[PDB]
Amino acid sequence: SMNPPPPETSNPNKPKRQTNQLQYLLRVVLKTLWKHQFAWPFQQPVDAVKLNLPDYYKIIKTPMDMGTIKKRLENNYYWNAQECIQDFNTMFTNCYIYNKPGDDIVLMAEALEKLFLQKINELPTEE
Ligand SMILES: O=c1cc(N2CCOCC2)oc2c(-c3ccccc3)cccc12
Repeated sequence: SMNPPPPETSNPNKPKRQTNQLQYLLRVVLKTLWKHQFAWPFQQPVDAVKLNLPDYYKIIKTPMDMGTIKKRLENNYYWNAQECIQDFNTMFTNCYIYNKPGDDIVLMAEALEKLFLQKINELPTEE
């Protein structure tokens, strides 16, 4: 069994921009989610080999996790906040697609998403 390569986190051809919104996404949003008691499964890509989930990457074709998001924020991969917000949403929706309502991992994702949306409500206006 094999895992796919992780999502891209470095590309010198992709234009980059540091914005106050992206800085908030790293300093407030990512940091707040990372320390939550339910963050740990989401801090790195799903290792479907070690978890014995051989169909995972047959169902989830846009993998995303907060370890990748952290790297993208810390390595200035993004042009805008919407790209980063989309990554968080991809992570949550993957979990809801692959698993059943009320499953433990779904409850964990939902707790993180509730917190994420609360933080997004305070996203600062662009400079
Ligand atoms: O969608 C997912 C399904 C699961 N699975 C299926 C249910 O049993 C446990 C493994 O695991 C996930 C994990 C994870 C769970 C436990 C340990 C490490 C990572 C992290 C992110 C998403 C998923």
